[PDB]
Amino acid sequence: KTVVVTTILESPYVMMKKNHEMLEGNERYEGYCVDLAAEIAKHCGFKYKLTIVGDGKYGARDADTKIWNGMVGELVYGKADIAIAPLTITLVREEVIDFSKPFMSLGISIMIKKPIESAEDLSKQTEIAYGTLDSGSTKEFFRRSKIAVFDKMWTYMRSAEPSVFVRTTAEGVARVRKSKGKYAYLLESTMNEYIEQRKPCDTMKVGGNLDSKGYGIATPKGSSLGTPVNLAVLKLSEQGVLDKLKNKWWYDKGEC
Amino acid sequence: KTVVVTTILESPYVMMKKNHEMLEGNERYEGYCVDLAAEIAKHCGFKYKLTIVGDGKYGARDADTKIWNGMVGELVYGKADIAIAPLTITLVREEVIDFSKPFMSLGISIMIKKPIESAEDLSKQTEIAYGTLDSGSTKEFFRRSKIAVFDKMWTYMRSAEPSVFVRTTAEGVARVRKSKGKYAYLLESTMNEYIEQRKPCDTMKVGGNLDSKGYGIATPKGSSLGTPVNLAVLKLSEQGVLDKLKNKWWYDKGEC
Amino acid sequence: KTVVVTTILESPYVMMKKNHEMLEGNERYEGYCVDLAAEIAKHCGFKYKLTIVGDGKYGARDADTKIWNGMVGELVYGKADIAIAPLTITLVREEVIDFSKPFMSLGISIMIKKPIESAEDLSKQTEIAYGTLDSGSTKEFFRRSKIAVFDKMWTYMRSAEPSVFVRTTAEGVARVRKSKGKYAYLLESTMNEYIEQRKPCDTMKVGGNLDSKGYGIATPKGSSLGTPVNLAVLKLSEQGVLDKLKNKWWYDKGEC
Amino acid sequence: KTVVVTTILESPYVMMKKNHEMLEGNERYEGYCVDLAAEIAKHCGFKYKLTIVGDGKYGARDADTKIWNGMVGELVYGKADIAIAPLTITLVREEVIDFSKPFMSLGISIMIKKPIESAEDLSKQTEIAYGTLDSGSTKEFFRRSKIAVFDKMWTYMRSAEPSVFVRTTAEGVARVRKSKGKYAYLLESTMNEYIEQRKPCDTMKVGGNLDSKGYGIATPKGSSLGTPVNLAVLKLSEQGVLDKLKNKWWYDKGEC
Ligand SMILES: NS(=O)(=O)c1cc2c(cc1Cl)N[C@H]([C@H]1C[C@H]3C=C[C@@H]1C3)NS2(=O)=O
Ligand SMILES: NS(=O)(=O)c1cc2c(cc1Cl)N[C@H]([C@H]1C[C@H]3C=C[C@@H]1C3)NS2(=O)=O
Ligand SMILES: NS(=O)(=O)c1cc2c(cc1Cl)N[C@H]([C@H]1C[C@H]3C=C[C@@H]1C3)NS2(=O)=O
Ligand SMILES: NS(=O)(=O)c1cc2c(cc1Cl)N[C@H]([C@H]1C[C@H]3C=C[C@@H]1C3)NS2(=O)=O
Ligand SMILES: NCc1cc2[nH]c(=O)c(=O)[nH]c2cc1[N+](=O)[O-]
Ligand SMILES: NCc1cc2[nH]c(=O)c(=O)[nH]c2cc1[N+](=O)[O-]
Ligand SMILES: NCc1cc2[nH]c(=O)c(=O)[nH]c2cc1[N+](=O)[O-]
Ligand SMILES: NCc1cc2[nH]c(=O)c(=O)[nH]c2cc1[N+](=O)[O-]
Repeated sequence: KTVVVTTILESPYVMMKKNHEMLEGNERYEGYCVDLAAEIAKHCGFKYKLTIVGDGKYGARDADTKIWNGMVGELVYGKADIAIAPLTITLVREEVIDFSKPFMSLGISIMIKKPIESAEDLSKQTEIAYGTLDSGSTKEFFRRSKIAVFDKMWTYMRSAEPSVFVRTTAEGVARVRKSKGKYAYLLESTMNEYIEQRKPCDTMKVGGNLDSKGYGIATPKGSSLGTPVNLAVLKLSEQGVLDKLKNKWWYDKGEC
Repeated sequence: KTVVVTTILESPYVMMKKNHEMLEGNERYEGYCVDLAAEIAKHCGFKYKLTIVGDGKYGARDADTKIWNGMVGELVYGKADIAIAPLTITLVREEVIDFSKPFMSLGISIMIKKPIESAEDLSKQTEIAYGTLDSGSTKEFFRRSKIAVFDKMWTYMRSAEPSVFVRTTAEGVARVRKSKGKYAYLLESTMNEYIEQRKPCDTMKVGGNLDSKGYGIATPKGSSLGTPVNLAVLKLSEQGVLDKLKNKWWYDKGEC
Repeated sequence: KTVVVTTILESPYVMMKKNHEMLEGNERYEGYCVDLAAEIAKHCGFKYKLTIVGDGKYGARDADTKIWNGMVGELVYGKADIAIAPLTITLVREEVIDFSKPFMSLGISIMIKKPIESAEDLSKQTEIAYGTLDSGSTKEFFRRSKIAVFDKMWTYMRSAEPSVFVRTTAEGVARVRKSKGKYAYLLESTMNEYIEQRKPCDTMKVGGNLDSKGYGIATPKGSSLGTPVNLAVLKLSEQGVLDKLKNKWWYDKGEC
Repeated sequence: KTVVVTTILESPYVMMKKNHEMLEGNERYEGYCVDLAAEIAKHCGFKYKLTIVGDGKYGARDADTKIWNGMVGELVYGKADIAIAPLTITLVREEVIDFSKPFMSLGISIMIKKPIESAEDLSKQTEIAYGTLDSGSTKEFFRRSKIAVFDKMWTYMRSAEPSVFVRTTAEGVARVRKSKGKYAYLLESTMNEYIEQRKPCDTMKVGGNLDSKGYGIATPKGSSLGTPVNLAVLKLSEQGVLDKLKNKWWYDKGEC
């Protein structure tokens, strides 16, 4: 029985190769998660077939219908056997499915054009604007935060004219690059570093992470792959394979 | 039934109260892990009794008898029901006990007397010597590595007179303090920050983490507390409780 | 019996004389290898007839027919009795023919348009591009190299836009000439010095050799000419004749 | 039938271990040639016993008795099976024994205290004196050199007061370190680099090599180990093991 691996199209995790039209099968894709899936299969000795999620969403439960969609929905309704992709380990997902130990740590970071070196410095001043998405984990973190620094950051953002929120990460990066140093973007650190290593190389990551999260390999609740997959993730972390894969797809392939 | 919690005496995770001679029970202890245990017990609704591990070790399997010691030994052999301590999540430990999601992210960092802002800056020069614990996870990581930067650092460390390795982390920090800027110490980032926030505040942490590890809450294999404890950690992480506890015992109670 | 010598037309080893139409026999050719053949024949006391290999190839085994071409194919299949040419001593060739002690030492060197003093200086910066041939020993050496410096050069070469690889060495030197100090070429040290000593004298050899190879006199396996030719090569090396011939065709006849 | 591997006590090729008195067998020694012998044994799958030559000589034929001594003598009279040591491939030795392809290329270089960057610069001036061994291969090379520059250097050395010749390499190095930049030493490039990478690190190698030589593994005339040993040497050269071994015992263990 071939293991159905559900993934998502996100760079540099899973992306189509340049000559993907000629190729077929698992050779159509490449990226960090493709190598991770290959290593996981090698450790556990199974045959897998990569599949891009049709919905194109990471996974959430609709309020009115209580129906999961995306990768989490595919795992819940038995449409896939494993999800090797940057899926964030959250409470509701852990309630509905199984997560392995995180294979990549991340957090909320600050993006500026290549004056600010910390979140506290951003909160103190008012010349430089900053914002997040109109909805998502980062905005929810800022809205609910009880720490004084993040509380005043959220108070400024909620009371900023014009609105500092952006509809998509691409819009935020574009505003950062077009604001000539008068706007800052708050986003995941992994995406921050990835964009930092892209042309035209005009953005940079400043300061530490405002919080801590992780990407975990997801397995259906009650499946037999959970323990071997978790052990494989720990083994890959301990031999440093995950460090090498991160360096390859972020800095070795960087264009800066 | 009262849940027995095994723990180790390590500042600031668990510290003995100043007036503990006249105190009894769980009121004798304080620290980050004590507050974490209180939060976990409140979430899961059980009564617990904090106990300190007899041998004062985190846990390892001897190559001679295949016998676990420390908190891992207490967990596998039925002595304790749960371990709430800075216990690193490792493959050999995960094969014998259940680890929850990490509640603290850490890594290998550089400690110097308070330029050099990265490990490659240390590697390039040789005027400033750097060292590692005599026998531990960090020394194992430096010896067993694939990146030639860390391989070069390890090669310099083994072929160096006098030996840069130190018996204990206390001896390493003492050497850093007495070396007036000539010697650097490599250790866990959490302990690095804790020492940085301690008197006489002559040390500082530079650069980022070389690797990525985590501290997890451990339960015996097949225990009924594994699932509720894992969900509690995720709940406390997303509400900022773990962030608040980290600041309270690292910065709010600092002496610098 | 006249000894058939197989050679390859390559400056300055074997070059065709200016008035070669009016000449016939061995008087048609001149170069370092012609003088070496004269010395070897004088030492071993035999008459020889210089011939140019038909396909103009040094020698390689076909991956599909296991058939040797070039001068190695000439020697193996009984066509020629000895090869006196810049034939690199390799493991695959030594299994099928006999190599004398090397008469020329060489290696991989850096050619730039005339700062950088070595290979690590090239590897560190990215302002100046560098690339090897599309195939050959240099590409394989950079591929298999486990050294950090050479591995990072190989990483830069494989992932580079536009492609730094070159179809032919003539196009490589042309690209170096036209690049006005922006592109560097990696090739054999002997050819590097030879091109340096030719007009318009706009190139220079910098740094030192990266690897170590050698050119040897080749003889069919199990032949009576092996040991006398090896002894002749050693005697000429210890008498300075090989040094004298190297200077004559590289510097005494240079155009710079 | 174990293989007797004769060798010489020369650094960094073969030297006694720091705690060699406690140890016994092949673990008693260490060095570049020890690792080379280990790799050669691994390639050919034989068991070997390292022995230091009693005479402490590399090998030469007496003028009167015409009896070889040293390592060459041990090989000739059947007292050893292979010589894995820095033995120079010369004409008389190749007439008497078998040599493999060189595993290390060396030459004559200039040693100065840390004004001169080549041999012609040394020949042009007269402020800095230069000398070689009172009796050795370098003095013989200079005595019968037909090149003009080496001829005038030999003329200067022959008619020089006080005499510039030395009785031992250590004496030459000491004279270089004592004459405060007013004396130059001509010696093998490998030894030059070795001394350059040792305390107190006051000498350096300048310019290129004046000639070309090589170190070869020696095998008795007519033995069956010659071809496999030669193939092993070529294989080690092509994979880069010889480069790695040289870098380890010269630069990775250097004290400068
Ligand atoms: N992608 S990375 O180099 O930053 C990275 C990140 C992480 C790694 C390993 C690597 Cl290489 N392992 C840890 C795991 C190891 C054990 C401790 C925490 C989890 C269980 N998770 S992590 O902190 O998310
Ligand atoms: N700021 S910190 O070091 O105290 C810290 C570190 C970490 C936290 C929470 C905090 Cl507060 N939670 C994460 C967990 C949450 C979910 C995503 C990764 C694991 C599962 N692990 S972590 O990245 O090791
Ligand atoms: N100066 S050069 O490149 O023309 C050159 C190069 C070399 C020469 C002689 C000369 Cl003149 N002889 C040596 C040979 C001599 C003895 C020692 C190594 C081989 C056997 N090979 S070499 O190191 O490849
Ligand atoms: N860099 S080094 O001195 O350790 C070194 C020197 C030499 C090496 C390999 C190395 Cl790593 N191989 C060559 C050999 C390979 C083939 C060509 C010449 C001989 C046969 N001899 S060498 O030119 O004497
Ligand atoms: N791979 C980055 C990334 C990862 C995500 N993982 C999730 O589980 C999620 O719900 N949303 C995400 C958004 C992004 N994003 O577009 O920045
Ligand atoms: N930082 C607390 C700490 C926690 C540890 N947990 C472990 O599982 C371990 O094997 N070694 C540790 C060392 C330390 N230490 O003293 O730095
Ligand atoms: N004469 C130099 C030279 C010699 C070579 N000998 C070979 O056996 C070979 O396979 N390729 C070569 C390429 C070159 N070259 O053009 O750099
Ligand atoms: N450098 C090693 C070294 C190797 C040598 N090999 C020889 O075959 C030799 O006749 N004399 C040598 C002298 C030395 N030396 O002491 O410099």
